[PDB]
Amino acid sequence: MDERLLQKYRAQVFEWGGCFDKMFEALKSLIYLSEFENSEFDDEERHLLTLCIKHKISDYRTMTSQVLQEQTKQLNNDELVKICSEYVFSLRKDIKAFLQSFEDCVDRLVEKSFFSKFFKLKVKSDISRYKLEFGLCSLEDSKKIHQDAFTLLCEHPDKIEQLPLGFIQNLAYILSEKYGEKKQVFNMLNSLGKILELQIKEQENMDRKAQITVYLQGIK
Amino acid sequence: MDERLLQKYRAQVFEWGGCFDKMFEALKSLIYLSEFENSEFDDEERHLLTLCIKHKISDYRTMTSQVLQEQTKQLNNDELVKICSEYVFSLRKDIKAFLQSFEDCVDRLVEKSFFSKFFKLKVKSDISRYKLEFGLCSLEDSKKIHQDAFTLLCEHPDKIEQLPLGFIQNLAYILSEKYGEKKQVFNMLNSLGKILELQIKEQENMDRKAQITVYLQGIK
Repeated sequence: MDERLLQKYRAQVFEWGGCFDKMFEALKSLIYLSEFENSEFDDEERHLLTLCIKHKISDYRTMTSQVLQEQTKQLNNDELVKICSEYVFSLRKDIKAFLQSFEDCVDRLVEKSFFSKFFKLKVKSDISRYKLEFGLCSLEDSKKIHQDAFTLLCEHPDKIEQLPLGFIQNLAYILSEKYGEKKQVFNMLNSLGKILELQIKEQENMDRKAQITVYLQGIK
Repeated sequence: MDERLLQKYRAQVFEWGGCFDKMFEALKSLIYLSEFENSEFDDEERHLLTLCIKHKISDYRTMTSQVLQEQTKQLNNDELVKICSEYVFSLRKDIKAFLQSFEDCVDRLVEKSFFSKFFKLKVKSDISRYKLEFGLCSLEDSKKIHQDAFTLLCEHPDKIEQLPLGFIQNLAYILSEKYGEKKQVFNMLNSLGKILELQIKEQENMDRKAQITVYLQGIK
């Protein structure tokens, strides 16, 4: 066990203990080590990275809502209300800081495999949606990152099976329903569908035909 | 609003946000301020103090049990198990440190009212039970603190109504069921009962008679 494996273990154990700030410190070390050695993350490392932001955001939401709920039930205590507001503001400043640091890390992810390139853009897209909500980026800049991930997917139909189908569906869903690209997405996926139909036709192996069909169906 | 009131507010707000370590820092400041001014805690300050230890202990228990549960479900990963054990040990060391610091604070509580004297001993008793479990005190030393609180209660039957009835019942319950003083406790409470019967007999006011009866019944 070297430092990189230790940090995977520490990140998991901190996640189990609900210590998301210590988990993030271990992940920062993973990012640095992988970058230093120019060695792509494995899937367990990627999963811990996305769990970290999920948890930090969820905590922020819970803590904020708990304080605001209690604030409103205090009758006529202007001073206590001000303390609640100050605390709520600090929590928001801290989550914004977290998003900035986490995004620094994600930008430094090593890319080699097709999935690693798509993964970086997917996670950057996810970050941009939080940054949109929290006053850290424009709608234009957020949309652009989602478009970049969708473009990469569509430029390499031969490698579609290297990507999780749910990532594909969520990106399609977000771009069409939230960014007003329903027409672009339907058109691009129509084309991707045809390319997969051909892949299926040309694939001799019956089990492989069925595997590609999962994506073809998933895309419709 | 002065610093002492601010810290009451900060302690409450940190409790609402589930930030028990920040809550404890605010309480440490309350303790120092009250000690400095020789000015007894009010009941809201006392309640925040006992909430703090309740929460810290509950968190420790949850975090420990979560990590141990996951540890056992990993098949053959000796290195990850060792990391889990190291983390579990650190959490225990930290809760022990917390108990030491919290006990320092409680020892520095200002005493003036009868209830403030009983409260200090009651909280010290509660701390001693955790310290017993965590290897920080002997059974003898824990028992002694519980006896000191029970003695104070019994030496001042005229002031019984200044104490919460549940505190009295819990102390009686603990001393008789956990410290093998069933005989002492039954005897002392028999005597306290008789003193309250007399107080009731001698109290002209009917509403006051009923108020004392609540304690007389509670004690049986």
